[PDB]
Amino acid sequence: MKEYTLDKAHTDVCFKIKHLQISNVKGNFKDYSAVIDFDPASAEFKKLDVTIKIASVNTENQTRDNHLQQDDFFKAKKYPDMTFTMKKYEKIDNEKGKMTGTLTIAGVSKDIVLDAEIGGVAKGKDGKEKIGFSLNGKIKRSDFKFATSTSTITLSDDINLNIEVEANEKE
Amino acid sequence: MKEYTLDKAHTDVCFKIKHLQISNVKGNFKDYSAVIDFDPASAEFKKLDVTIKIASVNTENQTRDNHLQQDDFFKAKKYPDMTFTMKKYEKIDNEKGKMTGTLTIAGVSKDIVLDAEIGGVAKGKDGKEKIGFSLNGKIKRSDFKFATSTSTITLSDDINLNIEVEANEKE
Amino acid sequence: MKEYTLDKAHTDVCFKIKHLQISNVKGNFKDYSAVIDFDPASAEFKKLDVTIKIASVNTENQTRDNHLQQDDFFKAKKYPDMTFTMKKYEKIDNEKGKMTGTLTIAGVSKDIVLDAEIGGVAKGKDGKEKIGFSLNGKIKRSDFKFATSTSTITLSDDINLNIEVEANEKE
Amino acid sequence: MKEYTLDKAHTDVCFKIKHLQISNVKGNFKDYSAVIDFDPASAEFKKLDVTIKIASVNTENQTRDNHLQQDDFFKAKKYPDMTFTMKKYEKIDNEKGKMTGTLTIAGVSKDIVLDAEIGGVAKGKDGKEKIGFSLNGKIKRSDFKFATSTSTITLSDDINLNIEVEANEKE
Repeated sequence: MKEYTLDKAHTDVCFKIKHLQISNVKGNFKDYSAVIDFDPASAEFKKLDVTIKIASVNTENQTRDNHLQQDDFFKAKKYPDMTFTMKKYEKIDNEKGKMTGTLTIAGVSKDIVLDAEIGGVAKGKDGKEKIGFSLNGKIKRSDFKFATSTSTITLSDDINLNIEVEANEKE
Repeated sequence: MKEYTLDKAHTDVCFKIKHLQISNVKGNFKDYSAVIDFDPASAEFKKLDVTIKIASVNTENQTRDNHLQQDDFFKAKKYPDMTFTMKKYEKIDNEKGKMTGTLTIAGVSKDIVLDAEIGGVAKGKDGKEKIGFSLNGKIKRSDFKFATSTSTITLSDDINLNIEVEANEKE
Repeated sequence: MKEYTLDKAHTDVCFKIKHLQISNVKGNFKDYSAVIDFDPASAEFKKLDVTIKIASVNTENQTRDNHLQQDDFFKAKKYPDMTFTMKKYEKIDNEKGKMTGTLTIAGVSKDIVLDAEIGGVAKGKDGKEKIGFSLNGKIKRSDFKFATSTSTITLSDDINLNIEVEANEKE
Repeated sequence: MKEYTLDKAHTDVCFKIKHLQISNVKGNFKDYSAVIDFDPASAEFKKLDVTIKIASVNTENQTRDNHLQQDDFFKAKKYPDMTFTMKKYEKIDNEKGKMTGTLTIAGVSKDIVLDAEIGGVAKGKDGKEKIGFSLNGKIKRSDFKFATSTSTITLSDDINLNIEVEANEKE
């Protein structure tokens, strides 16, 4: 036979191993409109109606946003917008209340509860009113038969909605 | 009540959703030694003995390499090196053969098969011999009771070994 | 050479493939005690204090319940019970309210919100009072540094608490 | 207010938690045919040609087998059978060799290596020949663009083929 010594410069002792990694996909929507009816004297919402243009989704990656519009997700061709309609506001105190409404995603509609947190009812710089507030809640993909082809393994059944709102009085 | 118009500049309609992502962890080892006995006339390995200093692991991220040395992985304090010992080379042709040997990781030992692919038996620039060759194979973490605390879900039971070798004749 | 025909009776064309399956682990606790202070005239809880003997966990499989007591979960030796202490009840209406309290699991304590749903305030068969009600809420394993070794992949970070209560007046 | 004592008989302190569980799906095929050319004097295969009726899949659960025929898997309407064609047998010894061939699944074709293990070349009860042997190997779903909609997370990219064969001489 014959004996050899490695040449460490052009020798590689390598391995490959596959692991899973959980992560949050976080996005907003650039285009939406809403109607806000709110009584500062009693700190109660009276009407809250929101429409969100699915096309305007932004999850900081253009190739995924496009993918979102396709049949296995949003179907933005057939269903161009998602809507929220307040049916009930149940007051907890002046900072806090429980908002019930109807959400529609791709033409399927379910009633949801959002947690209203009033973050400051001011009379702004110009003598005209402002308000801050947040709406927070969790919805289940399965309740809206959303992304039904994608397993609840790969992508979570749970979607967390955070809506942060500044808003000025009308006219 | 009262009516408000959003101020889109300080309003955010956001969502968070958790998804899984598979990925390969790929690494080498910077420090190892081997003994290579090989007969160019018959293109057969005669002896292949390798020792790899666990401490020298490099998976291009220093905080994971450290973690690798801990009890839930390598136990590098107690078991500072991993070893491979050839017990058998079964020739397929002059380019190809099936190497059987004993691998020991953290003091547990199993016989493995690697796929030997001879990538070129030359007589180098100076009149003295060289050889290229690769060893490739898959081993199961469970066979070596490796990382036993980490599920076969989070991290794959399968480890793929690629060893790429250039090597010069002795003395 | 030579030609052969299969004998289908002792021939098997087989395959193995690994897949993931999500599932709910659902359990109760057989031994716990509570203190219930409740005013039927205003349908408000005044005091709700609960202690649950970790040892009495029942997830319909004895080998997992034992495992639950070990260091990588409950540490039932060191921390034999988990406790809930009401700090606040915020009334929504006569059927509904938001209970805030302190939960302690393995000596770590966080304030939680449970959704109180009063399911029927009767005066029972004997002339003495009864009440039904449920408490429902979600807590995050990570908030209580629970099962910290087990990834949020293998086991969900989210735990759903359902407490169903029938309860009779005292003495 | 008022004080209550639980009625433990109609009280339940419950929890729900979601976890993942890996498992093997194991199946065979009830209907297939093959052509077997084998030389006992040199223990070499000469020809091995197999066709497997996709329709005859059996993974011990009828509702999954049906599902297997659909577009997101087999497409059994369009592609009713899968085929294996031996292109090469490389002998290791009289018990062992490396079989290369072309596998076609749903009209996509890749060359694969199977590990031939001869388990006993007898002359049977009646004076006519028999042979046992196994073929074993791993193929990647991704190489055959199989189940492309199903992630490599939910279902493994790796498929393990075990073929166990008894076989009698012809005519």
